[PDB]
Amino acid sequence: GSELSERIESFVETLKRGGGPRSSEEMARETLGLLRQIITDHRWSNAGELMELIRREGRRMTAAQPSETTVGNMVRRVLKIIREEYGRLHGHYAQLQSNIIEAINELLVELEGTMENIAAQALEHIHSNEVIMTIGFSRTVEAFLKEAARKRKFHVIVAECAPFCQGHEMAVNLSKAGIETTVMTDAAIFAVMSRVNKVIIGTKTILANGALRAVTGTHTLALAAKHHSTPLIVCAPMFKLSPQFPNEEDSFHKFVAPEEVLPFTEGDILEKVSVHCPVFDYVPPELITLFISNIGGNAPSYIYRLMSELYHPDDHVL
Amino acid sequence: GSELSERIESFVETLKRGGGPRSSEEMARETLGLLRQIITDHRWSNAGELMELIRREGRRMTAAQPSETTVGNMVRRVLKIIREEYGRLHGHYAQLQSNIIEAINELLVELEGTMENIAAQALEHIHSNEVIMTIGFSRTVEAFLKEAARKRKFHVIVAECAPFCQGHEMAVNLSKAGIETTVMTDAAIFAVMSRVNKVIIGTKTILANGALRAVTGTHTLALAAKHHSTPLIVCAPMFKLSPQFPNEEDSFHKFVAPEEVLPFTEGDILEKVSVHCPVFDYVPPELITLFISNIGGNAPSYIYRLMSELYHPDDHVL
Ligand SMILES: O=C(COc1ccc(Cl)cc1)N[C@H]1CC[C@H](NC(=O)COc2ccc(Cl)cc2)CC1
Repeated sequence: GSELSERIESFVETLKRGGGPRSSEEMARETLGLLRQIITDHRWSNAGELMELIRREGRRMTAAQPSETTVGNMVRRVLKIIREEYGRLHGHYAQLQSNIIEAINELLVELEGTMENIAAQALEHIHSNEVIMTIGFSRTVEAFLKEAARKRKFHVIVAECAPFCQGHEMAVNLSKAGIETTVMTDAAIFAVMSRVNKVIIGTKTILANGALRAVTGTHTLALAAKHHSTPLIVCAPMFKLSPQFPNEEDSFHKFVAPEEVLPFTEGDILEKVSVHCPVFDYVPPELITLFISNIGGNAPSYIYRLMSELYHPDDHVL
Repeated sequence: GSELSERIESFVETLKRGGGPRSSEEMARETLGLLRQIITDHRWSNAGELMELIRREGRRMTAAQPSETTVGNMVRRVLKIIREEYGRLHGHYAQLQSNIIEAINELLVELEGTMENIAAQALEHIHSNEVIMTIGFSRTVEAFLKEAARKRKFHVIVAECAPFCQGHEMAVNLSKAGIETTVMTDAAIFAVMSRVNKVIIGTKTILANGALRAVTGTHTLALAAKHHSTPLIVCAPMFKLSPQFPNEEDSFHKFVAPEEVLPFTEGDILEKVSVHCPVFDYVPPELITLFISNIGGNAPSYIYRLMSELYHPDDHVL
C-alpha cells in the first residue's frame, strides 16, 4: 500500500537529487525490484491496465532524471516481458502474474551475470604487451582489464576526465592488480594516441543509431582513434541499450554546476563569462569498431536488431 | 685520350649490364670522377662546348640505364656547377677549369659526408621502446638505425622484398648491433601496421613532385602508414634528387627477368601466363611525412625548392 508509494517516491527523489545507487547495475537491480513490487502490490486484472500504470510510473521516473536511461529502458524491458507473456497466454490471471514474476526473476539473475560474462569474454581481445587507452571510470572496463591481466601483460593509459577526475581512481584500481598504468590529462589524448593499440571505454547509454552517450571528452578520443585507425571497443552490458534515437529525443547532455569547471573564487569575471560543464557527450556510430556485451561481440550495425530483440517498437515513447 | 674513351665505355656497359658499383654512393663517386676526367682530358676552351659534350655523354649514360637516375642527376649537378662558375667569371680559361675542378672536389668531399650527416641526425628522431618498420635493404637506413641504437632501445620490423629478399640481410645486419629485429613477409605489412610507430625507408630516386621511386611494395607500405596515420620517414641523401617529374618521363619501372617471380621449372603454364616483376614503384608525395637529408629534415613540399637550389631548369631534359 503506502509502503509501495513511499518507496517509489524515495526512489524518484533519489534519482532526481543525486546518483543513487552509484553503480548503474545496482540501479537496474533496484528499478527491477521496484517494478516487481508494483506489479505485485496493485489490483490489476487485465494486462492492459498493468501496462498503463507501469507506463505512467515510468514516465514519472524518466521525468525525474532523463540522463539516467537505464531506469527507462529497463521499464521498457518489463513492458516487453508483459507483452510477451500476454501473447503467450492469448496467442490466466494468477498464472499471468506469477509468470511475469518468474520472467523478472530470470531477467534479474541474468542481470548480475553480465559483469562476469564480459570479464570472461575479455581474454580473447587482449594480447601480450598491448597498449590500451581508456578515459574516465567504468566498473565494467576495469573488470575487463583486470580479468585480462591475470593471463596477459599489457599497458593501460587512463585519460582523466575533467572536471570529475574519475580516471584517477580507475588508474589506482588498475595499478592495484599490477597493470602498468599511465595517468594523463585528457588534453594529451591525441598526443599519445599514436602509440596506442586499442581503445576500451564504457558508456552510460547506447542509442538505436548505434551511437553512445558517454562521459565528456570520449568523442574526442573516438575521433583520435578514427584518425589513427585504432580499434575502439565499447564494453557495455545489455541494460544500457536505449531504443530512443539521437535527435528524436530531448535533454541529451547533463549539465552540472559550473563550479566544477571554474570556481567561485574567481570573483567578478564570473558575472561576465558563461561557463558550461557538460558531463555526457555524443559519439556517432562511425567511430566505434566493436561492441562487447553479455551475449558476445557485435558491430554497431546490429544494435537495431538487438533493439528489436529487447524493446517493443510501440514502447519507444513510453 | 683513348684511356678516357675506354673508361667511359667500361662505365657505360657496367651500368647497362648489371649494377656496378653496388652502392649508389659509390656510383655517384665514380660518375663524378669520370666527369672530372672528361672535363680535364678534352680540348675545350669555351664553357658552351664543354657543357655540350657533357650533355651528350650524359645522354649516352642515361640511355645506358634509365632507372639509375643518380648518374644523370649528378651530371646535371656538374652542369649547374659549370653554369655557376661561368656566371661568376662572366657576370678566365685556365682559372675556369681549375675552379670547376675545385667545385667538383668540394662536391665530392661533401658527398661522403651525407652518410655520416644522416647518421648523426638519426638520434633526434628515435625514442626509447619505439617500433620501426622498414622494407627491403638500404645502407642509409641501416646506418640511421644502428646509429640511433647506440643510445636508444627500439624494435625494427623488416619487411622482406619479394622476389629479391634484400630485407633478410638488412635484418641480419640490424641484429648484429642488438637491434631487436622482426623479419616478415611483405604480405604481412598491413596486418602488423597497427602496432608500428614510424616507417623509415630509403629510396632510389626522388622526383620533383616530391614522390619517390623506391623498391616495389613500398607504395603499399606507405598506403598502410597513411591509413594508420603513422609518420613515414625517408632517409635519402641529396644525390638521389631527380629534377624530372613523374609522368613527363619515360621508363619508370625496372622490369627484370620473371624467373625471379615464377621459376622456369613450372613447365607448360609458362607459355600461357604473363609474369611481371617490377623492381621499382611510384609513391606519391601525399604519403610521405618527412624527408631526411644531409642538410636536415624537410617536408615533401620543399623538394621543388631543393631542385631550384641544385639543378638549372633548362637542364631538366639533358
Ligand atoms: O612500453 C610500452 C608503454 O607504452 C606507453 C606507455 C605510456 C604512454 Cl604515455 C604511451 C605508451 N609499450 C610497449 C608496447 C609494445 C612495443 N613493441 C614491442 O614490444 C615489439 O613490437 C612488435 C614486434 C613485432 C611485431 Cl610483428 C609487431 C610489433 C614496445 C612499447
